[PDB]
Amino acid sequence: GSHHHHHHGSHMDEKLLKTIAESKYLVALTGAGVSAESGIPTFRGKDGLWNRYRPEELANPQAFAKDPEKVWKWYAWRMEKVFNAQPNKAHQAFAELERLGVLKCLITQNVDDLHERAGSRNVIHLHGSLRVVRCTSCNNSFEVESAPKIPPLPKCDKCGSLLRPGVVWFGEMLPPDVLDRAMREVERADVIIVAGTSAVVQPAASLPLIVKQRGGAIIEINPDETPLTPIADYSLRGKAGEVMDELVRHVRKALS
Amino acid sequence: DEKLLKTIAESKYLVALTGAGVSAESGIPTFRGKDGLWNRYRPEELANPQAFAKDPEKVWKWYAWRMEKVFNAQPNKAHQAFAELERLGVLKCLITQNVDDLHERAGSRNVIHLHGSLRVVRCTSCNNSFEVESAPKIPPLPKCDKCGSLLRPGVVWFGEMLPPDVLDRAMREVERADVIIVAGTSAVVQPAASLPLIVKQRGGAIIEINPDETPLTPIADYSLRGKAGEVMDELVRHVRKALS
Ligand SMILES: NC(=O)c1ccc[n+]([C@@H]2O[C@H](COP(=O)([O-])OP(=O)(O)OC[C@H]3O[C@@H](n4cnc5c(N)ncnc54)[C@H](O)[C@@H]3O)[C@@H](O)[C@H]2O)c1
Ligand SMILES: NC(=O)c1ccc[n+]([C@@H]2O[C@H](COP(=O)([O-])OP(=O)(O)OC[C@H]3O[C@@H](n4cnc5c(N)ncnc54)[C@H](O)[C@@H]3O)[C@@H](O)[C@H]2O)c1
Ligand SMILES: [Zn+2]
Ligand SMILES: [Zn+2]
Repeated sequence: GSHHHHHHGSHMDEKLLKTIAESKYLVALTGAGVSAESGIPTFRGKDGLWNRYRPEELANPQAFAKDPEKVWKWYAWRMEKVFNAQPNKAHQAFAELERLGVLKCLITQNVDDLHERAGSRNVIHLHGSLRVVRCTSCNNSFEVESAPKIPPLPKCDKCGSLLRPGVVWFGEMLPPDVLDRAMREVERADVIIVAGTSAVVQPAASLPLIVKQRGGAIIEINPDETPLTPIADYSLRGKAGEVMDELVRHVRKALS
Repeated sequence: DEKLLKTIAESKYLVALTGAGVSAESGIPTFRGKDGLWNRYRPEELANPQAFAKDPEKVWKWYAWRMEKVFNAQPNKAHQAFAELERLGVLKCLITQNVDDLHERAGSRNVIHLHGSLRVVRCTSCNNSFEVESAPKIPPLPKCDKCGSLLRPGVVWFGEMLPPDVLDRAMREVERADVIIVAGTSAVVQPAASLPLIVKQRGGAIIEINPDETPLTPIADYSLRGKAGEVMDELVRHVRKALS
């Protein structure tokens, strides 16, 4: 509260750089903001296509069950834009930090494939991916090179059923193995960069808490303050592209 | 022969069912009770989920060997002949028990794979599935990029259900055809051996192409004791001339 202020560093000072450079097991958690600079806007409450629905009204199993064509029209639109988008400076910076051996694992809530395309090897998709198309009925699953044309609904060539985007919607359990991996990674982390996320959607929002409780540091990068700020050792108000870019440069120099 | 040729040329909906024998002339021998590699087991003992579970390396080694041979083989005159028959609008659909890709590589468009394909590999844990261009080197067991788990050949082993939609489509083609060419199959393995019966029971004809007689022979309207390669090559030429 106003009588319970917790203060955090707000600059790229030497202590911050020292915390990242000297970390023994640094990980990252990214949200949609990390791709905003690649041409993929955060939804800010509107579906972005028809602009009459909150995203949650479409990224939902009930909604999909009720109107597969509408939900698929939305995802094919998202897919095409993501597939044609390019990794930004943030994506590249995360890949770089991993190349440098500092970043151990990147957990992302994003369903885009920009971290991979930037070169990040160790990525956990907490909420699935737009690259994956899977069956609603059997276990058939595969990756696509392009968005499907939705005049006809995509159907599984194994069981004939309706295929769906390989993402996790609200009301759906995350894949157990994926969740397990994410937990073990943060239970192992001494430092965590949390960039481009509103820090409200669970359980992703809680991952930084685990690092915190085990004595690790939290480094938040967001142009906005979030429910996580009060517990962040550092909260930097800026775009992930500019901030991560500056961050990796300095870490790069100091790491030599 | 003249009636044989006519039955084909005048068919309203001809389909085909092929087995290991239509790929023999491509350098991919039928197993004849042996694995063809160690020549120590029946193929049924390797293309088995229990065998895979018990010894993944041995089964993968067998499939890697099969893959390399398949990927480096060329479609033969039979595959080509079936592709042509489809181009002429005579062959409506080809159903194959083969896990090689020589039919579609020959150009065949409408092909149903009853038993999967060697081109397909999939994760036994996360189920991701994709196609490959080269066979794997088995010093290490093939593993999933997305989850690191053990991959397996995307074929259907004995004891596993056929993909339902695949079984469903093959049944609907046979319950629709008035003629079916059954080539290169010993007509013993089910349910593939039963597909021609459905065509017969609905009044259609069966044209068998096999250098051997099989359990299907007695119900075949025509049985051609020859290699699918030669036989089909001639057949398709006459069918093209007769329709010229
Ligand atoms: N985006 C939505 O509207 C939305 C709506 C419903 C459900 N969901 C689900 O919510 C989950 C979590 O979403 P989220 O937190 O990642 O997205 P979000 O839209 O909730 O938040 C994006 C965050 O990034 C910040 N941001 C904007 N531009 C930035 C930039 N250039 N650099 C850094 N940060 C920037 C924003 O201030 C915000 O905190 C999603 O994975 C999705 O499954 C999303
Ligand atoms: N090949 C095996 O030993 C074997 C053993 C166990 C299980 N399986 C399964 O059995 C299924 C059915 O196998 P199948 O019937 O296709 O193979 P098959 O080995 O049982 O029979 C091949 C058939 O083709 C004939 N043939 C040989 N050369 C030929 C040629 N040039 N032209 C035409 N015919 C020729 C053979 O005389 C024989 O009837 C397979 O898809 C596999 O899943 C195979
Ligand atoms: Zn399915
Ligand atoms: Zn996998």
